[PDB]
Amino acid sequence: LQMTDGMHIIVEALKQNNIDTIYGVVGIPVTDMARHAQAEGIRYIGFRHEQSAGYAAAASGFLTQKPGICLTVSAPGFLNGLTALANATVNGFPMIMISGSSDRAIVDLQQGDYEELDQMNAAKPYAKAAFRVNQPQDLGIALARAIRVSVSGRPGGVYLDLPANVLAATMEKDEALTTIVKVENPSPALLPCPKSVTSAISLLAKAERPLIILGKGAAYSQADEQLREFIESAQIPFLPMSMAKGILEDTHPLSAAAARSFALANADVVMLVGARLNWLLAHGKKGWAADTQFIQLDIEPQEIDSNRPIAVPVVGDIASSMQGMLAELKQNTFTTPLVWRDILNIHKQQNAQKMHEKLSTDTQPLNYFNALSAVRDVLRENQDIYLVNEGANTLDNARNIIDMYKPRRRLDCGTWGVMGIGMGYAIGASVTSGSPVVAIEGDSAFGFSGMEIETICRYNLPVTIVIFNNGGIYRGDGVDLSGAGAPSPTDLLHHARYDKLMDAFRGVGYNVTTTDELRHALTTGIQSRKPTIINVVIDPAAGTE
Amino acid sequence: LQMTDGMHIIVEALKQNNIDTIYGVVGIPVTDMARHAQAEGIRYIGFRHEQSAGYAAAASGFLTQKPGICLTVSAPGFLNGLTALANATVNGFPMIMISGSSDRAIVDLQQGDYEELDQMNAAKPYAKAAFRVNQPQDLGIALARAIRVSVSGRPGGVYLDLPANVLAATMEKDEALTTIVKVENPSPALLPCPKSVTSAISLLAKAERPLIILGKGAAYSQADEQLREFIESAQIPFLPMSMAKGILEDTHPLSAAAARSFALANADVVMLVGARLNWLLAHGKKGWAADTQFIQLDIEPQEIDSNRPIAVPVVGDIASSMQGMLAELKQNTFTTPLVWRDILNIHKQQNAQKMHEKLSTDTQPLNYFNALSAVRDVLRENQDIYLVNEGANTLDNARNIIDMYKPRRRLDCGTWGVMGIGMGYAIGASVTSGSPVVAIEGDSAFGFSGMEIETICRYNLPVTIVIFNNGGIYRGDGVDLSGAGAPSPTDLLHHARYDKLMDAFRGVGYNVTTTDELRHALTTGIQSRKPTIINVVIDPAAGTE
Amino acid sequence: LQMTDGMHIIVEALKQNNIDTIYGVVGIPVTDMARHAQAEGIRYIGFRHEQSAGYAAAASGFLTQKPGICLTVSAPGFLNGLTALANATVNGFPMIMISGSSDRAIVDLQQGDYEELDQMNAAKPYAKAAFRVNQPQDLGIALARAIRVSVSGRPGGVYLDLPANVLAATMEKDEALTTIVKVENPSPALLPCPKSVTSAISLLAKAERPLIILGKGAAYSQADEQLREFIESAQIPFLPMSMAKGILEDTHPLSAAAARSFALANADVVMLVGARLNWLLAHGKKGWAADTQFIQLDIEPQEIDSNRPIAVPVVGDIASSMQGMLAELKQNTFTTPLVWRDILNIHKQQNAQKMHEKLSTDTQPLNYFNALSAVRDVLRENQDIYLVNEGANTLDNARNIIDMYKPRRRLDCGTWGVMGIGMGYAIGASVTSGSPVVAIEGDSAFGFSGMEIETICRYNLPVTIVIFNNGGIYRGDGVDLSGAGAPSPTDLLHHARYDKLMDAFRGVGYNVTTTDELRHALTTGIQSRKPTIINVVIDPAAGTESG
Ligand SMILES: Cc1ncc(C[n+]2csc(CCOP(=O)(O)OP(=O)(O)O)c2C)c(N)n1
Ligand SMILES: Cc1ncc(C[n+]2csc(CCOP(=O)(O)OP(=O)(O)O)c2C)c(N)n1
Ligand SMILES: Cc1ncc(C[n+]2csc(CCOP(=O)(O)OP(=O)(O)O)c2C)c(N)n1
Ligand SMILES: [Mg+2]
Ligand SMILES: [Mg+2]
Ligand SMILES: [Mg+2]
Repeated sequence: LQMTDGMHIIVEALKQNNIDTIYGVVGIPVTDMARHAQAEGIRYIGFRHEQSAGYAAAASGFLTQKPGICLTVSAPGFLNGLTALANATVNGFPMIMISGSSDRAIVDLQQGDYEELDQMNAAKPYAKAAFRVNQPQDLGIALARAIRVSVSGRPGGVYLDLPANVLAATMEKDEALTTIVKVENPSPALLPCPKSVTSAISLLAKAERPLIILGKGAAYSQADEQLREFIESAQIPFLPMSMAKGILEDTHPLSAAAARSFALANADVVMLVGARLNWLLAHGKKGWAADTQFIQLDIEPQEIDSNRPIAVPVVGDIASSMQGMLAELKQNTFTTPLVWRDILNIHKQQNAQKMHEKLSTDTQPLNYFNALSAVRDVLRENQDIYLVNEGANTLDNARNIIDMYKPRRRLDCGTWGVMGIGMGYAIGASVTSGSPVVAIEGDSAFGFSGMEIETICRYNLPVTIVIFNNGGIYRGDGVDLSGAGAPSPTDLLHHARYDKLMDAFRGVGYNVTTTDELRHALTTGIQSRKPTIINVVIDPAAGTE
Repeated sequence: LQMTDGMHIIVEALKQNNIDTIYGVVGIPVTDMARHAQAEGIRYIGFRHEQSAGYAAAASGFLTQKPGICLTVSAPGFLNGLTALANATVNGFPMIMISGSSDRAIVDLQQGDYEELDQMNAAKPYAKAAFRVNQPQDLGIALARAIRVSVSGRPGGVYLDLPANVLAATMEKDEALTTIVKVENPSPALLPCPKSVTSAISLLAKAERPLIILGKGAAYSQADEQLREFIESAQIPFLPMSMAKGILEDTHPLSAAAARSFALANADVVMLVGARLNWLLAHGKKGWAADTQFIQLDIEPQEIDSNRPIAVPVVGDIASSMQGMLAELKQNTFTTPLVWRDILNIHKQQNAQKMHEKLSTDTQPLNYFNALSAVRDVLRENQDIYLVNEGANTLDNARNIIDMYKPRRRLDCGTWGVMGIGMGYAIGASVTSGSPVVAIEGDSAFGFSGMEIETICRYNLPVTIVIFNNGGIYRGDGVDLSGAGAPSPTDLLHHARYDKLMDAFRGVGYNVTTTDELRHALTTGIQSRKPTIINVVIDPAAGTE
Repeated sequence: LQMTDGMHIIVEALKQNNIDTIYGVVGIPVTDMARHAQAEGIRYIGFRHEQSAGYAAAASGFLTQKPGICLTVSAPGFLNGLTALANATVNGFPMIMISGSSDRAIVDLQQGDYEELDQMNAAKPYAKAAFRVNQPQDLGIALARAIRVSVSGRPGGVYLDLPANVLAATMEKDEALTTIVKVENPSPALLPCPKSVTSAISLLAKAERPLIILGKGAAYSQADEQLREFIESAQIPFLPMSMAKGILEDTHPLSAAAARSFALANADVVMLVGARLNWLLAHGKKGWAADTQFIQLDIEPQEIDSNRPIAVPVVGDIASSMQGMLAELKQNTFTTPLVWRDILNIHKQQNAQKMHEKLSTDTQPLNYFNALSAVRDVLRENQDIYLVNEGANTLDNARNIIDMYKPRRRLDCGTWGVMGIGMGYAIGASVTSGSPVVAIEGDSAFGFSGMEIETICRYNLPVTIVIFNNGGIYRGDGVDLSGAGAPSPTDLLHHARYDKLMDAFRGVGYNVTTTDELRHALTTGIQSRKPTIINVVIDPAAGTESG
């Protein structure tokens, strides 16, 4: 009798389901598991804080449609991981957080166990599902569920709880192998009702001023060719939400991004593609026509009529829907009014002109617009990068200024406006892709995951971090209104040199005060493939609050 | 009619309740509140991550018996703060986390608000209470409750939710002033049943081998003189739990710490003073006599019989209890058997001898024992510091080796074994005391709150950070068992120089490889009162897992 | 080697802790547990629905200060009992609900087990603590905690989860006996700050118009003699809340009940004794002087400053605080001003006279006032009874009109205004005391637990149920506003005869349309000690609608 244990079973389950990376922080009881997973050919990436590890996991699920794996220990590590699990769920990114937990009997009586918490029920409100495995023969089915749940419907976080004892529990090795489940097709296609598809084309054909909105669901769907084809056939102006930038290149002629306010105020029929009417679209109220009619393509029927009533729900998975939308268009082709495209273009150009003047006008110190014009100069010549971006002014201005050329290349604060996602998204993106990453970081944003620069160095990841050091949150020029001369609630240290942090870890730092310095430092950064911080001196007074 | 708003009301409530510091991270909707609080003479301390701010708040409540105040924004900031609120509750440290929340009507319908979450119900499982204020006329009563709840019973975290709209809501300034509540005596004395006090002395008088255990509740109580007096009158050997070190100096003759295992294995009557029989005392099972009888002084009746049956519960607040224990002793004095004190001392000395040999034996590279012998050399000559300590080996060895001379001077990982508490406890301790802090940090532990070094610099706090750089979690010598040469799950960067991090922020760094270097670097550190990192090179193989 | 199992251990643990009654409803996996508990001398009371079993447990807790035991099966049984656990925690009544649950491994993975629900987490929001026991050797200590938690602080419900596997799990009998825990003094006395006590007496001694308020915390504490001596010594007028009626008799010359709103509107110093400034006291807001100063005796510091700022908190158990208050009074005596007592008495008199016209005036049909005057005349002669009461007009009028003479004899809708406590309360009160119970029930109220009349007949309990049948919720005279002639939302069947329900179970029914018939039926009911229903024909227009 050859015998095995839960730890070995779970690692084998992960292997057969083609998990090739784990993002984590170890400690009791999970160290041996991570060692063995690595032993078994799984890439283990160890972080300085579990939050970043969970952010890396979610980033990777967003890029692949395969759930990223976050590994943590019991209560204090689990809780740090839980904050990233929550954010994955909110954003619709698939991931599974696997955490050690303590002794079920002790925790159930609340006697004060090591790292005691009911982790399973603690995760429930933040996860699509929360599963706990008490028997090693159930590990494989439990992972099967975790995988399916994480990628079906609107994708999200799943919590898988592994009590210390299930990892130690033994079974016959042969029988164990029969309990392992390899999931085929974890999220099947769900096709819309044909009649809703035909109503959708019909209402679009009757539209005087149609607009398509592409959200993260559109991006996640990988239906890039189908979307382009639909948009181009009917010449329908579209707006990309932040992380849908690049499905079609941002400089595409049908992009209404440069006159977004005007487009939303005037469109008479709006077609949401995996985009919620949440605060990011002002709930379809402020800045919109009183009378807009909506078509909505969403995988999740519970999202329909969440905010404004939806004339044409088109419920099913987005690729499937666009397949059928395409076929129905071919049977009943139309072209969007030229006058609409034309009035759009009029606004687009006035706005690009005003932008251009801000972008080409040099200043000392640098502001957000000339600084980002410099970044854009370099990124135009380096189109195969991933862009991670977080902050306030640093976020809004980079979103508007940096164009994306390819789909699923932008990672940012997201639906909850989280400061802290940059390092982890940077690591998840580069581990997943093997490509360089540029992280354009506000200086407050940066400090929420800063220590992860050590991890970037430890794994020799090609990430260049560009910090917009304006000396604080929004602006660097706050004053202590007491007359006591203390830093104001929004000030960070006057003239901090973030590029130096890298000295500690044998990585590259540049300090940049001008666009020419910035251009050089950022080009070298990317082309070197070395971990790098670029500290960018930004006028403390360039930001708005 | 002079009019005021919720923001102004809440700041005034905080002022009248003698809140003089707020630890926080701002953003929407709380920036204006922090600015005004600072305007009104409240010291605002702004962090890089809310977790550290909440740790600072809890540290300050532990030292003062006054709840520390943690201020955050809505969902993503609230969630980061929640992880420190949870830890305060677990440890029995008073604090109030005040967070902005969004629009109640939008969140209640789950329509996708800005930073949407039911923060109130999210905090419930981690807090003594969670309150939400919808009317500005209720702000003062709500803060009154927050304060009382946080400090009564076993102290803990309280969540106070302030929707964006209550901060904007206006009322007549004069009437507003009548709605503000100044709490007098937030936690009244609770005196034990006289009969339980007399049973307690009685069972102690009959004891052959009595032992007292002092927990964090004993420490928090500030009953230092009463405890010393009781222990010395009856000559009762005591053990200090980690953060009760220093109530009586650690070198006190009645301290059984150097033969802790023996003391617990043999004591026949154990008197718990604000110490739980949780995992930290192995639940009163493994390493204890089959037949130990317990006396327990605890403020919380729900803690009695949690683990082992308790012969003599003494329920009431600890100062009150020790008052009555003292009076009853005087009426019925006894002395602990000399033979017990003597056998204890026999073990104590054998153990101090073995320790001494590890401590005085020089090595290259340094190990935990000679390194800490060096720290202890410096701390003997600098007794007015606060000691923050976290890690694994760094934690266990510093606990055993560094003596405390005064009460409530040690801050560490605590009941949940949290890596990440060091910077925040360091900042909370120095802001609260005005004294220097020495943080003895494992290198994994450090990276959970590292970025807070900027904050230490921004406020020019006298904190010296001593990092035990063994190159990883527990040990620095892990190997990738795949044969791929990747860092093992436990390795951090080979030879990272954490002292350099300080360059970024205009603070002091030392690298130390020997005890003489360490001694010099640490003395200068403290006496300079400058923010400092000491990177200490530790044999990667000195630790145990 | 003699073996035992979890089921045997928990029963022994109950026995050693002096549990002598369990209220429940059996089924998988607890039927054998109940059988064996009964075999071991524990009295088993089985119900038609678990919520009444849970209501009976919490009544038994309030009466005795020993947690009542409610037993249920898994998910659907559990959830019914949980509604009653909720009510106990809200009212401050100690009880423990012990529920069987299913297989931990299956429920943890949400595979659709038999009766699947994480019952422990389900109970958490409604209970002082929720515990779950996985190992048989942990059963005794789990019960010890449940007991201590249920009775310490402000008492409340505790949930104790017994997975089917733990009940069947075996261990050696001798080793098993060593893991049983007998709790001595589960709620220790907690003594107030003596400074609080001296400040309280001094504020009372400065008051021009002091008022004591007795809450159900005062009734639960069992400090009847200390509260009475304190009140009578300084001659402080007192208001009893509903379930505090009778600590001192309601006819006591110092009761301000007959002038409640005057008393609250005009007192300058008010001493709350286990009484919360919650909605039953209008939060200390509406109907109170603008600057009332409060002294508050409560065991729970969390309750202080909940609503109004409290001038003098006196935190500790009510018996110990009253012991300190009396000793401080004896050192520093004072007598409430005669003028305040005399002016209260003038208002009590105006109100008492208004109430007397209503009570004494005959009507056909009967109304609440003359019907209850007849009930009061009967109850004055039977001061050993327990009074259960619920409904709306039926509750408020009985509460004002039926005087209590002894403490802890009145049981009602309580803090959450629950309809459906009536039969549970009647059963727990009679089983607990051995005494007759009279339940004065609104007809809508009764229907929430009416099938428990079979339980009452099964155990031959001395319960007389008097239903004020006005044909509806508040009133029986509603009309369908659409014109279709359907019953209105507040109507119940016109002229239902609830007295006839008892023929199913060999109980006694009376139907009564007059005060003389009511008086006779109710007297015969009480004396008979037989399960009885009295259907009282009340005017459908007599009631007012709350809101
Ligand atoms: C975890 C978290 N904490 C706090 C906030 C509130 N918040 C919004 S923006 C921001 C930082 C803004 O400054 P910065 O990143 O430096 O960019 P800048 O505006 O200065 O370019 C913060 C802390 C948040 N969104 N997330
Ligand atoms: C937030 C959190 N994450 C993970 C753990 C698990 N854990 C225990 S010790 C430890 C770090 C141990 O190494 P280190 O701090 O460097 O001290 P050393 O043993 O090397 O001296 C970790 C991550 C924890 N307790 N808390
Ligand atoms: C469990 C529950 N359901 C509903 C209510 C709402 N409610 C208040 S009083 C009442 C019944 C009133 O009628 P009745 O009991 O017949 O008294 P009457 O006023 O007619 O004498 C109800 C159902 C409640 N309080 N509890
Ligand atoms: Mg900034
Ligand atoms: Mg280390
Ligand atoms: Mg009725």
